[PDB]
Amino acid sequence: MTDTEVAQITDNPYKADFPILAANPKVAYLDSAYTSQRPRVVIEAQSRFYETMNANALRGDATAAIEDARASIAKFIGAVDKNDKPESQQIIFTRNTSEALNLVASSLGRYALKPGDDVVISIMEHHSNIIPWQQICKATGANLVYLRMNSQYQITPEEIASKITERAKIVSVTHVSNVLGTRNDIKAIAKRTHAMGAYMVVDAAQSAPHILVNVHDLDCDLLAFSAHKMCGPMGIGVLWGRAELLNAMPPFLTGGEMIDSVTETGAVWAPVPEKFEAGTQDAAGIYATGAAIKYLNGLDMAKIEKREELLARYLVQQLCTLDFVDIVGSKLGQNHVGAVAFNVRGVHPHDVSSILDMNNVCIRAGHHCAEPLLIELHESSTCRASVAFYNDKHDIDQLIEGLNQVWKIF
Amino acid sequence: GMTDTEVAQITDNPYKADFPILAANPKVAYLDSAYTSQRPRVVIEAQSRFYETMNASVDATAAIEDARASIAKFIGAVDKNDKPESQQIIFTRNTSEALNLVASSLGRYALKPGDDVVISIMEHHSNIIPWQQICKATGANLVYLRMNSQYQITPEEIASKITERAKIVSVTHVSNVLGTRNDIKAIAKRTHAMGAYMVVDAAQSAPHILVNVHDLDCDLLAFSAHKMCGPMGIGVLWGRAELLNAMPPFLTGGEMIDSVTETGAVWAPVPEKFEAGTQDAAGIYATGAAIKYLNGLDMAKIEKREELLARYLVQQLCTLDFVDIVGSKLGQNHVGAVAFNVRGVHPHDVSSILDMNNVCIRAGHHCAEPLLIELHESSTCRASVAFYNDKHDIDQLIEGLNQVWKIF
Repeated sequence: MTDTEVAQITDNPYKADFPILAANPKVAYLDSAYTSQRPRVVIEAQSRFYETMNANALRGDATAAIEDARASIAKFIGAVDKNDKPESQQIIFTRNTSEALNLVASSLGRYALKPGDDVVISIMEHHSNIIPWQQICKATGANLVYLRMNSQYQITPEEIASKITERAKIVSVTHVSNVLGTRNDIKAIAKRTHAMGAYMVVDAAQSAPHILVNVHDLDCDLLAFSAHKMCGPMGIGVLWGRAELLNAMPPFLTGGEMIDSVTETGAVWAPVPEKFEAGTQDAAGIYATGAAIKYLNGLDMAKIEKREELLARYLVQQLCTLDFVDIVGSKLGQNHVGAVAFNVRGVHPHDVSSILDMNNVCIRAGHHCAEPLLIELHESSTCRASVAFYNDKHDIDQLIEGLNQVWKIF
Repeated sequence: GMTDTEVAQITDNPYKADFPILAANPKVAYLDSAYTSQRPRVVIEAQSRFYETMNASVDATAAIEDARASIAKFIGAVDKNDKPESQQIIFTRNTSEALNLVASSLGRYALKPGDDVVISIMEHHSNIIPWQQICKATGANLVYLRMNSQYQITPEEIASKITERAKIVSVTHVSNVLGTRNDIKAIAKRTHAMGAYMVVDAAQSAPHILVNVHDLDCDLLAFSAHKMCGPMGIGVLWGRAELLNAMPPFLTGGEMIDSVTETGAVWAPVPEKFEAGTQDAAGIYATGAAIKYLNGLDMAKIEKREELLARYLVQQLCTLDFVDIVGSKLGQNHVGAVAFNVRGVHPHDVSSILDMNNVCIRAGHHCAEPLLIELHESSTCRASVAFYNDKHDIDQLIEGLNQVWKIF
């Protein structure tokens, strides 16, 4: 990296906005791929909703707040129509990405899957984008098909054309792997998927917080991500879908608020998106998620993207200077979005993170909910460090100094 | 109709000051707690404190576990040595998701073509439609428990509708419209005698009356934290340990597994088996603070005060010649909710006039349309009381209703 690049990540104009980091300046939090830290504005927005907006008790606001939040979320992912109006009615709220993928697998699977059909996923998938397809395929008689990686941890155009055939009905691929950091060519996968007449589902849990996402450039039919990974509150997931697909898909959870009317023996469903939101929703979490969108918009998501590119490059570069460290993913920093998996040679990841915790460095150890991928690469356990825009050069240097300490003991 | 001491007890309000949205705005009379409650300061503070000091790991993991134990103790889910059965507590987003979980998982596990699923005509929509769906999927039949003239489910109706064909019985503990308290223990006895499972919708009983799962003899019980001064987005499902082990998983994905291959998966133990993906740990932490807040007020004092507030609300509505109570006219027969109508006046018009007086009530179907159709009502008003309400709130509703009648 150039000297001006190192100077940019040396400075940190962002970490002061996060109360947990400002109050604990010695801690290097490098596990944003699991969940983010919360900006003060997001925490305050949640408390302000409960203090002043709960159940519109001061009406003599809250309903408009949820709509305003859907619109800002829809804009943020490029879900705007021809006339620059946000597609707010195509935003559905869940608890997390996992529930959104269970919704798609159950509703779209019941709608479309017949025995003999193919559901195509990749070997990189998070468990939440694997097991729901295992379940719905067993229930419908469809076949679960896996896209494989090449040697540089990419899905090749040849693999895309060979696995996505005329038998394919649903294709669900992660946008960015939570272990390898690989950014998949979702646009190219969707092109082949649509040429076979199949639906395209995108797990954007690791791409929404780190790279620009435009649903209309990505050519996808459905897309899901989690708010708690992009500086939002916990307990809020987002599902976007094409309007007419959401209209045709049957409901997932049923009960109050998702109907138009109910009799003893039947019920009539409410329109999208209320059709997919059963019971009282987390209005405070939705409001705080809108505050997270406004916060990220204020920092300019393009400038967040570039800074996190530089932090990923510095992380891999410093990790490569350690002869006792083997990177599990690609060895090029330009090929890592967010996460970098690695292992200290001959040391349990439990022992690595235990020493780093003593050095006030927070990283992730274990399977990272991607066990089929690790089985594929003959890895039983791995360490994972990840960068966010509120990290800096000093956080990564703290990791390196802690890793050198690990080698001293082991 | 009640003693001067009881009226004096509800004129004082030794609880409102803990609620920011009510204490800071004394013009507001919030009488819609049956939809959602207001949040105490200690609950709001606990949620922010989690995000500020332990947003993750060791402290957060132990904080989640202590919340499970507090919730289990609160509903009497304790063993012989008084240890909380924390591992029988499952977190959802709300009661609606918990009932969908039960209907799908328990319905798949137990229902055969020809079985009966017995619910009541009092059920909230979330305790109706999931049973409509699973009955059509399995070939089971949906059966309704009906009411008598006193808006109660009689032992004759219990013995008549719950027969040997019954496999699942799901009845609301307290109606969110009528305020009727159903004899869950007696329904469970007949339910178990016929070889069926007992599911309890406790969304309206957990906030207002003492709940003991071992005294109710139920098999599954669900309620929402946001009705009992907790945050939104948190639901609780309790179940017997053996039953939850037998019920197949609902949502699948990360965190609810022991191991995963390309073709299969092995499930994690209960309760992780039923919690997929990252949970709302801050909301769970704040729900534990809501439990501790309610424990400090003593739940027996909360119940006693709310019985007086409902008795006052019913007797005051009875003094209005233009008001018709939808439900029992006896104040002692209403837990929380009191539905009513201003005759010949649409509930939307009543609610809009009360809005200008800063009186919040709920108007419409109250997510219990089959009940309203049974009562030949198209839509009603609903006022509901909580322990942080007082005589002044109810008198402000009574005054607002006089204004409604003067207009229409």
